[PDB]
Amino acid sequence: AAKDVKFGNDARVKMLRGVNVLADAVKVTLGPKGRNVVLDKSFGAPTITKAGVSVAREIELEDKFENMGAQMVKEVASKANDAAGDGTTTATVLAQAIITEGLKAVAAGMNPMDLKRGIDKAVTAAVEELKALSVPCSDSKAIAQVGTISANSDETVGKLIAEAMDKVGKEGVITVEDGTGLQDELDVVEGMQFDRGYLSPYFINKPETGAVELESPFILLADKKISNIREMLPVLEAVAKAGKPLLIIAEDVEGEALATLVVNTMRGIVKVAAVKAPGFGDRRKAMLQDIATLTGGTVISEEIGMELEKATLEDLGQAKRVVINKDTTTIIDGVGEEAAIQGRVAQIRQQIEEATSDYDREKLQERVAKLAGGVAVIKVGAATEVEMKEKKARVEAALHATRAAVEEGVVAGGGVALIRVASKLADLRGQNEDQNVGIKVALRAMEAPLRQIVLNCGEEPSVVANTVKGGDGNYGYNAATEEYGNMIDMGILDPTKVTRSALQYAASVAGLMITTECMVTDLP
Amino acid sequence: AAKDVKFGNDARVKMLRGVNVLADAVKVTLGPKGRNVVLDKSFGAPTITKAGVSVAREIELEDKFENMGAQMVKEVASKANDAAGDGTTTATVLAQAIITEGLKAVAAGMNPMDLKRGIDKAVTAAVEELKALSVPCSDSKAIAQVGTISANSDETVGKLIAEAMDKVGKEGVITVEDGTGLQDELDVVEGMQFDRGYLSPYFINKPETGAVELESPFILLADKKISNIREMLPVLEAVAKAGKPLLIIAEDVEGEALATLVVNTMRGIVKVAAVKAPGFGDRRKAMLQDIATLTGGTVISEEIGMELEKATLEDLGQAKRVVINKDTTTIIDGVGEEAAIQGRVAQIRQQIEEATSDYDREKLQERVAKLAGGVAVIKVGAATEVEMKEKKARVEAALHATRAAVEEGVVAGGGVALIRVASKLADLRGQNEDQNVGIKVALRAMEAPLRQIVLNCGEEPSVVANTVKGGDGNYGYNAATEEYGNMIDMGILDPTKVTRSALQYAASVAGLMITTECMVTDLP
Amino acid sequence: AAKDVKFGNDARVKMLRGVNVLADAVKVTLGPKGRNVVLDKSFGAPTITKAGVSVAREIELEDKFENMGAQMVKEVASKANDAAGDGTTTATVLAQAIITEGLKAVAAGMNPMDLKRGIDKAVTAAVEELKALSVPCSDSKAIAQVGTISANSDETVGKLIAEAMDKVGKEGVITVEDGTGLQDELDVVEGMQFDRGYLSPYFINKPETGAVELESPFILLADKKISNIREMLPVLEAVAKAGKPLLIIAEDVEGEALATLVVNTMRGIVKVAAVKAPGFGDRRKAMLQDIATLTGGTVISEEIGMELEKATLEDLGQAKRVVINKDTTTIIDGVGEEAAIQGRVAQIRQQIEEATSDYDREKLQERVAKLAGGVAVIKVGAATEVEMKEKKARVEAALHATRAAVEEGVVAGGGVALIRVASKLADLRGQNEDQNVGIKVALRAMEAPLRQIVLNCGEEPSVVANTVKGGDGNYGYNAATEEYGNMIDMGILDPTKVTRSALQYAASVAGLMITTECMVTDLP
Ligand SMILES: Nc1ncnc2c1ncn2[C@@H]1O[C@H](COP(=O)(O)OP(=O)(O)OP(=O)(O)O)[C@@H](O)[C@H]1O
Ligand SMILES: Nc1ncnc2c1ncn2[C@@H]1O[C@H](COP(=O)(O)OP(=O)(O)OP(=O)(O)O)[C@@H](O)[C@H]1O
Ligand SMILES: Nc1ncnc2c1ncn2[C@@H]1O[C@H](COP(=O)(O)OP(=O)(O)OP(=O)(O)O)[C@@H](O)[C@H]1O
Ligand SMILES: [K+]
Ligand SMILES: [K+]
Ligand SMILES: [K+]
Ligand SMILES: [Mg+2]
Ligand SMILES: [Mg+2]
Ligand SMILES: [Mg+2]
Repeated sequence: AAKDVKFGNDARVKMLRGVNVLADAVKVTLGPKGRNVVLDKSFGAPTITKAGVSVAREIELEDKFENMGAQMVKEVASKANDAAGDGTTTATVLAQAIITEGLKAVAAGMNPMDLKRGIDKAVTAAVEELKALSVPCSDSKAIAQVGTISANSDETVGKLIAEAMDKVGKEGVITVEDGTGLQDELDVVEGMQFDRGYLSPYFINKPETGAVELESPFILLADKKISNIREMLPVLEAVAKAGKPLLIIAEDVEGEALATLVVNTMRGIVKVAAVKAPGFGDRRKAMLQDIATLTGGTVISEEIGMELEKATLEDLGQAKRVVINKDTTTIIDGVGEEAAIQGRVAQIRQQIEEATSDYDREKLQERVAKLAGGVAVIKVGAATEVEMKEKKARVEAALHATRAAVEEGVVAGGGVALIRVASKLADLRGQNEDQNVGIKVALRAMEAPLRQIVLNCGEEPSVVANTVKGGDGNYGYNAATEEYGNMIDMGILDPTKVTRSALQYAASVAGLMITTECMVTDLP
Repeated sequence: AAKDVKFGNDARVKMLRGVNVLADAVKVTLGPKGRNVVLDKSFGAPTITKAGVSVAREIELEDKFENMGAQMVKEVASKANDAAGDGTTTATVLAQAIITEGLKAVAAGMNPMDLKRGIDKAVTAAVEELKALSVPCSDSKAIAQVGTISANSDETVGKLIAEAMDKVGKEGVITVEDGTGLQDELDVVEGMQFDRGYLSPYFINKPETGAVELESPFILLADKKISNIREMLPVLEAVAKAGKPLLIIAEDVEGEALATLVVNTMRGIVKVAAVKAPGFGDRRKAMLQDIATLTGGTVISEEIGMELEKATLEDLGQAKRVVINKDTTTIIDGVGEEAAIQGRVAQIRQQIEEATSDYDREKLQERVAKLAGGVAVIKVGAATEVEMKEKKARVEAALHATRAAVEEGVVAGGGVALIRVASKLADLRGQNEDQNVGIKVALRAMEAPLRQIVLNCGEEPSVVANTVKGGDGNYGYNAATEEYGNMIDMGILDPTKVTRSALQYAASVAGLMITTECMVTDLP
Repeated sequence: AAKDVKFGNDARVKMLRGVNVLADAVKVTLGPKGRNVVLDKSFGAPTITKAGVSVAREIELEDKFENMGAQMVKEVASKANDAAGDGTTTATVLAQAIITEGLKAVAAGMNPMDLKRGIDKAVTAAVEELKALSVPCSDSKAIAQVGTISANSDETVGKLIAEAMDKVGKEGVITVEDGTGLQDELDVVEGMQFDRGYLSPYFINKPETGAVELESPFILLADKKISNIREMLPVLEAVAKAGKPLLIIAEDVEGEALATLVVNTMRGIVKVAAVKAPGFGDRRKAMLQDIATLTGGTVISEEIGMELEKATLEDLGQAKRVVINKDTTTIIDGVGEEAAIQGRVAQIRQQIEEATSDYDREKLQERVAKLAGGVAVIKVGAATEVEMKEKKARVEAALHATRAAVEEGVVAGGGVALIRVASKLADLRGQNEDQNVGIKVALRAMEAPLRQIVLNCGEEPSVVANTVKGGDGNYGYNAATEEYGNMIDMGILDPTKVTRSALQYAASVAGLMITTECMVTDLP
């Protein structure tokens, strides 16, 4: 299509206009006294949210140039969210400050590229300063605090994530779903448990419900399917010579073998249950090995010379109790020694260097949690669907925030961190005057979060800013109680990772964005 | 469709106007104090770039005639990019100048054709003068400098390309992709390395991680599948008489074969590994020939008289050491003679210089880089996707600029080269006055790059130009430090190839373009 | 659709207007001081050309009637190009002159049909007169000159096609393609070359690229395909006793025989190559006989009593050198005596004197050209694609022009020839006054070319016309050097064929066009 082209001040003003539309559209959700946004959707009912990224994503402008600007600044929120999962609004505001002040510096006639350079320098130094200021977050109290703040000061979330991480372990895997009831409910699975229930409902035990429990059970593992039942002679007879109940694991077992199983179990000669393999292809075997080590038995595999026939009482695994229900399989206690299990945890460390980032991390934490650890599922309660969506979003985000807080530590919230590191980099300089101006632009922009929060609280931002800048250390302004004090002692802490990320991303996009001298877009 | 037609000055003015829209759209991106351009995209987010070609490709006008002009001059930047990969803007500016003064001369009533002739002669002579002026750049310092300048004065890129070219070789193959982290990372793989790791991790060697190393290994390769292993009697038994370890390569190997193999390695009679085929269909074979020749053995194929049974140790390949892990396989040094690998690099150089033009180059260069000349892969680091695209693009262009610099040498940047060869061609004449005017058009137009740079720096161009012409040799104006001096000592070098290419292309298209007397297009 | 109809002076004026649009659009490209035209293209970048036909083809008008006229006059340029390949503008201008002067005569109230009659007669006499004035063009100099003039006075092209025809032969085949490099490059293939490359790329020789050359090669030729390979005992045995390499030509060769063949070449016991039959049905056999005659061997044929098995070294052919590549097969020197070729060429001469006169003439002449008359491929060098297109086009046209010059001879350029034959037909009369007006219309129109060229040079056309008519013989006006003189001695030569063609076509189409009294077209 024929293109519309614009140059210089015209284009820059246009862009800035679009950017500011997006920014103003996002900013209303910042701070403890922030406000929500409703997004219409072509299909169903609209969405209410406080999460900046969503509103940014929904934003699109009619004026092609304004559209361009907004569509470029959206990447701030998007990348921020994709990276850490919180503080996206902060990032956006930073971006706006850098872009505005930057363009102002360009209007003085200064070299844009050098401005970008200065900004980049300042931001790098700031990142190092943050990495230094970062304080480790280990106690359940602090974690509760981060979770609370990331959920917009809702301590329910704090205590919830607290109980979760406390029970599973500080690194263990936690997931969250839409709840059934109105109140938040936490489900926790301890020890070895996985999907796929029993095959034949014909099996029953001492309790009801169809779930089968076994006393001092024996475990077998196989790679292939089975069809013959006479072929199970060397094993079954042995078990028939022991009297002890048996458990079998493979991808499947056909109707006739299961029939034999049901008949022999019903006549009461031996109690046996059968359950399909957990995963697919390589993964199911990779898990079968660890299950074997946990039980104490040895894996049998058709892909190796060892056949289904050759089966010994040492190849069989051992446990104290096993329970299998309709959908899930559960092992209570494997006789595998603590040294063996610990060694398994050792060998697991090798499996980390194959990311495949969060997919490898999720599968790895999944298989690891089936050891001494555990799995936590948070079911978020709400009255109506909108409440459900927003609440779940906030809870997820809170989880990500606590995770990042554990990973890279925390710094004093209320955006006082940026003020502190700027005030520390006050003496930072560049290779020439314009670059110095760039440095000053970045630093000046670093005050933006706090003052924006204060603006959203209906209080004079310049004043609060200056009064906070006048202080030292973790001195900051608590917006909820409208009083100054030590932010950490008041429990307002932002994960270092999210702040660092915000600053970096915003600095990148804005730094490039202020280097525009020409724009080409489609003609209307 | 019914056509609109225009003659003479009307058409020419229209054309010039279109050309000038494109030209101005490109021109803003020239020089160290140059500025960037934003291109809207029909699909996703907009693009920031400094690449003249990109903006040129994106340009299209509403007035059919202006459009004709612009769409004709875009080919300059395009052909320039396809040829050298840098200096496209320079070519564009040259074209604009030539077109303007040319059209002025035509409006003076001079014969356009003779103008073309004069321009062409002047340009040829200029090219000869440049190839004469060309100064070779072999050393790491200078290469670092040209790579640096092509990357808009970013010495990170220069030093990076330097380390690359140093490790792989000045002619060896280098590739570059978008990185994962924020900082640039360089990986270099020496010898033979490619995808597809082992299938069964059950067999292992001295190291951990599952990776297996072999001592003076023997290599096998097959085109089709297999099922029997007893049919491999004549080879395996022979190896059992040799003791040397074996490797197998095919599309895959079946379960029972894997069983026999794993058992045989576990019992410790012979250590052997098997890996799936690298490519697909013809490609995997085309590479299999190369691996066979590198090892020294001969390819076995079912489509030829040689069967799966018939296998000897002369067709079988040999190497000194091989390491294979989960996903990739690596051979360091094949015992295949240097004559074999050399003959093969010859043959591959032959097979690339035929296939055309774009689709083939990636797979073919992939096949080329896998020999004794290692392959270096540069991972470009960036904060956000936009920065990634622009930085990566600039890096590729810079790589091309350095390669072209190696191929044809360098001359003093700042476009002073053109000024100098112009000052040298002062006594050049033609067969008549009009051709002299053409020559003069070329010569005067050759000042355009430098003066344009100075103009972009916000300095008076005529003055700087005259002060540079007043000097001699590599005397030029460094715009970054805003000071005159020896361009070479300042590290401002333009590859001769890019300069020559620019001038020639611009000369062709403009030379033709100024001979227009009629234009025909569709009706609006 | 409902029709718009127009009569008499209205219609004629409309028609004339359209005609003049096309005419004015074309005339600008006439002469050495001619100018170019730009044609927009729906897909990619526009085309620059001097070729009248292209411009004529692109023209189309909105007014249905004007459109009608132009669309009728396009046929002149089209047929002219299909016939000779040059002089199309000349034809067009003649057409315009005839149409205008004619329409004036019709508006005088004279009988249009009689005008047609007169024009036709005058033109007939003129063509005969041209046949008389026609001077043979045999020497390399004259040919070069014609090539130069047809290439818009560029002696590079003249000398190039001259060298082409000189190396290849006055009867041999010459082709032209887009070059790879920047300079014009001539490739010449000596001795028999045709389609169909190798079958299996598996076999290779001393050179690379996959193309195989043979040393003092031996050739066999067959009519049918094969499936068995052992039955070729009498052949293979011979080569197995001789060691000399073999070449085979047949309809095809199946998979297993080709497999044995390639394996046979790989083990290195016998060097052999295989290539598909040249033509189809009658042509493949008819030429296979010729290959047999040139090599010295005898054709083997299944359709004749001699079997594939019974084959002796007397039936088998021999050659000096053979090179066969991916698509083409080439034999350098057949051992067949010089006398042998002549007799076959004789029989072909007998096959020429038959009915079917077109397609057969082409097949027969190619087949005749397949002997000592070498093949030339001209690779046209240029910097960019537009230059490439225009230059290649001009080169083809020049080639056709020289071919025609050789075929039917040459006459003095500058359009002085037409003036001469007009002045000769001054005393020509018809059957009535209106027809006299017709012949006079033709004659007056015949001055148009010269007058138009001078008009394009910007000098008074009437004066130069009169000064040239005032002279005698080949005295004419050279526009390039702006001086009068003997045109033949000045190297301005026009093929008689192209001029004759121009006059004839224009006379036909215009002659018909001026007899219009009604026009019927669609309603807008
Ligand atoms: N009670 C409080 N007093 C002072 N500052 C607070 C308080 N609660 C939160 N903040 C500050 O507000 C910021 C969080 O704002 P908000 O939760 O509205 O958006 P965000 O988390 O920055 O981004 P996202 O849109 O991803 O949620 C934090 O940086 C925090 O320091
Ligand atoms: N610091 C400097 N001082 C003087 N001249 C410079 C400096 N940096 C670059 N140049 C000149 O600028 C030119 C390169 O400009 P730039 O990299 O902006 O675009 P380009 O490479 O010409 O075109 P493109 O990159 O779009 O293909 C070089 O010819 C070089 O001589
Ligand atoms: N230097 C010259 N002096 C005089 N007449 C010339 C000269 N050059 C060419 N001509 C005349 O111009 C005619 C050819 O013109 P031109 O090559 O411009 O177009 P064309 O061949 O008529 O048609 P086309 O556009 O198809 O090439 C020839 O008949 C020749 O006599
Ligand atoms: K928020
Ligand atoms: K550039
Ligand atoms: K022409
Ligand atoms: Mg939040
Ligand atoms: Mg550059
Ligand atoms: Mg011509």
